[PDB]
Amino acid sequence: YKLICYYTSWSQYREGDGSCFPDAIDPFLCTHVIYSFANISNNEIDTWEWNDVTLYDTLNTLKNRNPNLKTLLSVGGWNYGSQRFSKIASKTQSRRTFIKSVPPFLRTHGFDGLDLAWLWPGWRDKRHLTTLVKEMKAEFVREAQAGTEQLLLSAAVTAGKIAIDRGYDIAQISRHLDFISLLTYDFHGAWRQTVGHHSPLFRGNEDASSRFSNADYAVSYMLRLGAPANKLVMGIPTFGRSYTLASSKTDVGAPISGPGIPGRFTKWKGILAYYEICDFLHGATTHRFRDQQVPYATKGNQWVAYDDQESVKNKARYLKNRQLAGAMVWALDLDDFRGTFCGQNLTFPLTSAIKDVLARV
Ligand SMILES: *[C@@H]1O[C@H](CO)[C@@H](O[C@@H]2O[C@H](CO)[C@@H](O)[C@H](O)[C@H]2NC(C)=O)[C@H](O)[C@H]1NC(C)=O
Repeated sequence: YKLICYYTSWSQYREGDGSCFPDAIDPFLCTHVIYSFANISNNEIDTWEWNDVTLYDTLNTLKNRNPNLKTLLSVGGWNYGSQRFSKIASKTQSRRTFIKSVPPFLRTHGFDGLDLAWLWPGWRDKRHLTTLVKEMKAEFVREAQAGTEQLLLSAAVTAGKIAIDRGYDIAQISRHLDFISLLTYDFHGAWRQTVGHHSPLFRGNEDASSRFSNADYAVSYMLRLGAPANKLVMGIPTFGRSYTLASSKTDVGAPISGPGIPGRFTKWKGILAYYEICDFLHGATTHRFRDQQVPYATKGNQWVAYDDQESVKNKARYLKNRQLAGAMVWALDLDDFRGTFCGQNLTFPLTSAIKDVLARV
């Protein structure tokens, strides 16, 4: 099994226990840790926050404890516009400078591969990733003739029908990537005004349109597109999405006035870290959609759509049955990495649950 576990750079600024450095990360836990994004400046990869060079050394030493543990840097992200990305891989001047620019960098810092997080390319881009990604690997195969372990190249891909079709030539980009992470917690989110679960496993026999919106379809689709089994990694949320209810209506179908308040540690509108959610559950009403096989919680005006131990194992089982390459956990820093908020003295409750399913077979 492969268990790619992202780590986000900025989680360091969370106050108190919220704060998480390459420190709290178990070296034996996942197989691949990906430092969440980098930046680009003067068409040459570059760091993002100020002390990255150090965090790049905190994280990469975990490998001294687990010689098999592989690390990766991701380029792109939410806070990195498509425009800047789309402007780099169409002007072959800018594309080839950026390429040549990263093997050295990744080497210098001990990263074993690069992970492209071009957050959703447009229909005018499908042609451009294709060759950006393509020859990135021509470079990587070339650098490897220097007598060293070939750098790895992977991509984070959206999981929405429309989103995939629009800007991804999966069939061809699958034969140059080492693995693909399916953002399979990409289905409901923020707000055309109904309460919904962002990462459903199955359909929910209840509504018809938006079958497209679930992990099973996303997965069958990708395989049908031509993406090999042994190269698909199914994304699993370690966080939840919050919603301020607009009405005493709580069952799914209920109105939404807005985004959910922040957690005291996470401080984002509409997002909650699993550890924050564990405290939220105290005094709550827990629910679970039987077919999508995922839970949600409500307290006061707040409505939370999230994943707990079993919902995540269930996914883990699904992943194993179709014979995928492995699982992906969005943010190690959104799990209970301190393992002090969620009752059981277990640390990284969620990411372990997956591991367990992926391990006892
Ligand atoms: C990412 O790299 C860019 C490269 O210029 C850094 O620069 C800013 O972005 C605009 C767009 O070109 C520039 O015109 C401004 O001069 C810059 N603004 C700032 C805040 O200095 C950018 O800072 C890098 N990103 C991070 C956060 O690491």
